[PDB]
Amino acid sequence: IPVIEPLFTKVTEDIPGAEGPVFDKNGDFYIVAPQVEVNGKPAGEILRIDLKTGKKTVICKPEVNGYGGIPAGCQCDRDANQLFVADMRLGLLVVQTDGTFEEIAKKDSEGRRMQGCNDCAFDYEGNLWITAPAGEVAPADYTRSMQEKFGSIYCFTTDGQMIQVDTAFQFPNGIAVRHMNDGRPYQLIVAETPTKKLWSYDIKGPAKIENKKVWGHIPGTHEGGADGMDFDEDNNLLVANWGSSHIEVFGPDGGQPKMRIRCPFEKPSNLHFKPQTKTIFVTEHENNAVWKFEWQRNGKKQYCETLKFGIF
Ligand SMILES: [Ca+2]
Ligand SMILES: [Ca+2]
Repeated sequence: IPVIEPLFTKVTEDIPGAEGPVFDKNGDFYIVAPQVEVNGKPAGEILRIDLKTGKKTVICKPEVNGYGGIPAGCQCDRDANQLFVADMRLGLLVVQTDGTFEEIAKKDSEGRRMQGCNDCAFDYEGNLWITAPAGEVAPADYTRSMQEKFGSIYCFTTDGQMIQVDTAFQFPNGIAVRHMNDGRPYQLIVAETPTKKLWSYDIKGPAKIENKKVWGHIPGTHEGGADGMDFDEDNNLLVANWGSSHIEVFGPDGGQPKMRIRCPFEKPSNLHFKPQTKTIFVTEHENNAVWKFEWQRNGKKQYCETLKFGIF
């Protein structure tokens, strides 16, 4: 398996458990610091990073009734410049640029208590696919599916329903949506960290997934595995293999990685392309920092880059 060693450039530092890299509609960059604590309790933060200086600004420190959040993954909305943030303690949050936020759900479409989420992915239809490796959201005692199979997958639809689409995952983590060339969502990829597997489903419609399959295999016997992921314009899936020092590159058909990217650190967490460029911003937990490197091509357009009223 060929390995490339592109130059990694420092972006920002000292961000506890750096995760959820994301760009909004104005090209602003954001990162989440899920591991920030205040007296042993969760006090996670959502930060805006100045790309010119690397200076950090905490725009939101979500807390619902005294229970601080553990924000872990982000996606930018299209019809409004707002962030949908997966929180391991609070579920799904919608965060504005001014720093205000709203907690989307305490319960799913079935009246079942919501589970703490880790990452999410918008499909071109506007539906949000979310991974939920944690147990029930606050006030319930914090638990996570690293050992037991209680991790779930949700789909927050356009009509506002929080639908649980699957369960029994051992820490579902990264998530991405594969689209047909005409923009139709047709395949969902879900990372299951400890088991070193990438799972796939055929998306038949909003919140409708079928034919669960072990799509790809993550290298290594190290503690960790597939964390964050994202597609490039040619539909190759780059996955952060936490603990391996590499970001794995999968072809459209999955299986074994067709290339690996060596990072000058052991714990790559999440990654995100900068709109209209080959630049991939990567968060890592060895030093708890953010980096950037040039990939072989542009990233797949995120939902926020598409046009609602576009003709073509
Ligand atoms: Ca993650
Ligand atoms: Ca991403």
